[PDB]
Amino acid sequence: PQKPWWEDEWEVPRETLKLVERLGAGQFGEVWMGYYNGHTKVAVKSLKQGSMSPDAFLAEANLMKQLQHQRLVRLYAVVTQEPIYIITEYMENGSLVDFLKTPSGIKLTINKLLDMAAQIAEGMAFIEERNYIHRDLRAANILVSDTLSCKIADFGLARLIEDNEYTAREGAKFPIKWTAPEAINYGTFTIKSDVWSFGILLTEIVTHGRIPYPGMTNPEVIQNLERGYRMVRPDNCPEELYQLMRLCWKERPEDRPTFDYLRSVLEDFFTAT
Ligand SMILES: COc1ccc(N(C(=O)Oc2c(C)cccc2C)c2ccnc(Nc3cc(OC)c(OCCCN4CCN(C)CC4)c(OC)c3)n2)c(OC)c1
Repeated sequence: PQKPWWEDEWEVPRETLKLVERLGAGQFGEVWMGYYNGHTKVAVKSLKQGSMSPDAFLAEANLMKQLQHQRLVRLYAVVTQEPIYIITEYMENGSLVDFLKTPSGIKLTINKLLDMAAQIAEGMAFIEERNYIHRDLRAANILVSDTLSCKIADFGLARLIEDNEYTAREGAKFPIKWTAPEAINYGTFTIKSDVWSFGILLTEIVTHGRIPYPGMTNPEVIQNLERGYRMVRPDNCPEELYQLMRLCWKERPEDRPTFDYLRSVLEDFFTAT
């Protein structure tokens, strides 16, 4: 189990926090931009009581206590006496999917998009090496800093893997366009499932946040994939990159490359441009 709150180094008195601006509001709670001890800017997630189990809520906080890296949004603190809060490192420019649509994002050069792509792969390489999987890898869950660097966020579905794979529930449902076939079909996820999602994420980067598989419904996406087709070349997408995306979408999970490999290639692509 976890150390008791009176011993957990992560526990902080609720008095230390002040919620300032609401970033998101959902069925299970809200997320706010706030301040820790006045001067430190942070993000605070609050649990809407009754919406879900506190155990269920704090589970991702506990995983984040275990998974730490410069490229992953860092757990800052936790308040475990109701109401419950999960506090994290703050990212000024929000989600990558949103940032890419702003005046600043629209002007990003392909070189910078490749840089960011490599930054993301760098973080996944760490997750990969530590025997974890994300399962929710998408531009929506990549946050951007004030210095235009990227970090992986939302470890809600993230899981420590005991021996290569994790099996989800038969009732658990996932985003069709972002999830690997084997995961949608048998609920089985592996780091290779994340590699597939990364491919999809790449299309999000080069299209400045467009929804993958343009003009296609989910039934259509699934049917086309089974025929051997893959997403159509996005407008204005370097061919080298399109081909890297294809590696991420190979039929056999084992045939897809590692995240470290993806990182190296993207870094070469970046240094070139
Ligand atoms: C669902 O919203 C989300 C809200 C917050 C977070 N989140 C986080 O880590 O949440 C979290 C915590 C704290 C603990 C456990 C698990 C999770 C997910 C988080 C953590 C650190 N920085 C930021 N900055 C941010 C600044 C910003 O702005 C400064 C912004 O934009 C908000 C406004 C965007 N909207 C876009 C559409 N329209 C223009 C209205 C504004 C952002 O939006 C993405 C984000 N967000 C999400 O991370 C996935 C999604």
